[PDB]
Amino acid sequence: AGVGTVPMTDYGNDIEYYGQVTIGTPGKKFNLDFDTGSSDLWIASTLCTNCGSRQTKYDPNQSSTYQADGRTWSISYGDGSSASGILAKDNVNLGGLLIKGQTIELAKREAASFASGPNDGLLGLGFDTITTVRGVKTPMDNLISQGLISRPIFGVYLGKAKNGGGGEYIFGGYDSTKFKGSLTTVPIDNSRGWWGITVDRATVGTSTVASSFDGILDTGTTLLILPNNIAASVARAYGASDNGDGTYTISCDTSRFKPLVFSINGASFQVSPDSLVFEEFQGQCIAGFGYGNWDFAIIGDTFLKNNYVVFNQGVPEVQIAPVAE
Repeated sequence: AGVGTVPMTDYGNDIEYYGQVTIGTPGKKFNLDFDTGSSDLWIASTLCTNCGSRQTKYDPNQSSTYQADGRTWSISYGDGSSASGILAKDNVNLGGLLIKGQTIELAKREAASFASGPNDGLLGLGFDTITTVRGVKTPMDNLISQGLISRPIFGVYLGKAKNGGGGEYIFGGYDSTKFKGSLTTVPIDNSRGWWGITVDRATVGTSTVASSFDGILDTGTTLLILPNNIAASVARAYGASDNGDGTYTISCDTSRFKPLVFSINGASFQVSPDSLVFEEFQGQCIAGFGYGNWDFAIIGDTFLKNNYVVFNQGVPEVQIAPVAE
């Protein structure tokens, strides 16, 4: 693949997407979840006492460029999962771009959800204002300062399991074969460390199910999580029923459903009818949208797998366009 290009693997029915990253010297390949919702780069290590036997573990002794660090780290994600350990320093190769002396976080303990997951850790693509340890420069920070990318951007394509899955991140550029039409520029509010945008309105058919609301572009979240009232409004438009756990039960037959259309900065972006159904279990389908007790929306994979996004950390801003398919 081209320079800075990292092919992604689609896990399950668009649950999450991970890519290979080489760490250390000579180095081992790790499968990391690329998460724009966090800013820590942590991986399972041989110091971990409750990690999965299926995960590839970083071994300090096997890297000639390992450098000890006396600091510890601890992180707790929204979905309740967590991990903790010690910091370290080593080289990280991202799609051919060798970041030297990147601060990496070695897990000594991780939640069962991680031990049973398909990845060996996470690569945080959020802003450095939310790194769990103050003073830690993120991979994007270092790609920029070390001159590995000429433009402070990364293009993101997330495929659909129904179309063969896959996906691809391009650091320092983007691929126009992945989207149709012109890209629309959208300003980003990074005041909270996330890629926050404003959605002007949401419609289903001729019905305006929601007015302007704020949300964050989170590749680390599977569903489109909307604030209580907005989620209920959308649910009524599709006749979905509340499961009482933040998710909805929706008809498995999406042939009759109209797409959920978001109006952003004057352009229309949608969640296709097929994307309205996340998973089917024993004849029952769970909706691609859910609800949380937040005042803002978490715009996850359900939306991203339908729209190509170019993240620009420098401005900051994003450029969006409907995916080609």
